Amino acid sequence: TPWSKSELVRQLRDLGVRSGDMVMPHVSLRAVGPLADGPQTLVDALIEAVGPTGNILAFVSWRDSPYEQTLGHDAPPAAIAQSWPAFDPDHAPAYPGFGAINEFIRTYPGCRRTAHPDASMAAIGPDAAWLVAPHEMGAAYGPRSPIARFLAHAGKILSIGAGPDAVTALHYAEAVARIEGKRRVTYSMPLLREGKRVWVTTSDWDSNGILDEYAAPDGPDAVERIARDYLARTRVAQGPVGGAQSRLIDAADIVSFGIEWLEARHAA
Ligand SMILES: CN[C@@H]1[C@@H](O)[C@@H](O[C@@H]2[C@@H](O)[C@H](O[C@H]3OC(CN)=CC[C@H]3N)[C@@H](NC(C)=O)C[C@H]2N)OC[C@]1(C)O
Ligand SMILES: [Mg+2]
Repeated sequence: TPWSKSELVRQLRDLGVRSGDMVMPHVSLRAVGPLADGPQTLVDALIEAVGPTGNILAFVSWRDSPYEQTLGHDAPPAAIAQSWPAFDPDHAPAYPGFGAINEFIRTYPGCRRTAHPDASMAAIGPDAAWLVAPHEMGAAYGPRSPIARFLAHAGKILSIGAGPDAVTALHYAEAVARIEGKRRVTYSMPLLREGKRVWVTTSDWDSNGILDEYAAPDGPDAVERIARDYLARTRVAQGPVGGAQSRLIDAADIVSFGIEWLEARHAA
């Protein structure tokens, strides 16, 4: 029979989620299996698990981000520029390919949303406003991003049946890693500034592979290779959440591991 909220809360407590914790979930709902009231039951359990003084941060992005449509141009192509919707943080659906749970997180009453349309983060809790801003274009996952502040706030990464490729915080490791040959990308996003639609073009680190050898689509990335090597070497709390094998990862520790991992393999 489908998992109940209190059952999930018990599993999260066993895993090491505490009242006051700041948690970043990565969830495969197919692994979890049927839920009493659908995905909201797990959203509710995470909110109950972290308590009223805890916080949830999620990488939700945007269903309609014009990423591929502007990549590699110094300006949005005319047909894109002339009609694309402005990013409206309180009305933009999450990108479905990063987990169906993100649309439930981001529509939760009181949730905050970062202003980076492609890297958009969602946060719930007393620290949500501090988490989500600033989030400038050009600072998607590195210093000054919500990922950076999460790492400075004892964040835990909660992987719920998700693979080692689904660790967005490791992009911070890619951003600051002192290695040669790091790829950069240029794209354009449409923000709303004082009700006016404004196209902004910026450059950031390539989040589809920080080095040439990691950016092949067929095709494991650096995140997957770092996270798997880390889990092979580190004691990490493991156990079920629903039907999904889950991990509770110290975010500061795995990112610090990732910096050492990349810099040891590539010259400074
Ligand atoms: C919303 N628009 C998107 C645009 O933001 C960008 O998304 C990337 C995203 O691909 C990438 O996840 C890939 O990581 C890898 C291999 N590299 C395995 C899984 C891949 N999905 C994210 N990193 C994670 C999840 O750690 C960063 C994100 N910035 O490119 C595609 C896009 C759909 O257009
Ligand atoms: Mg607090």
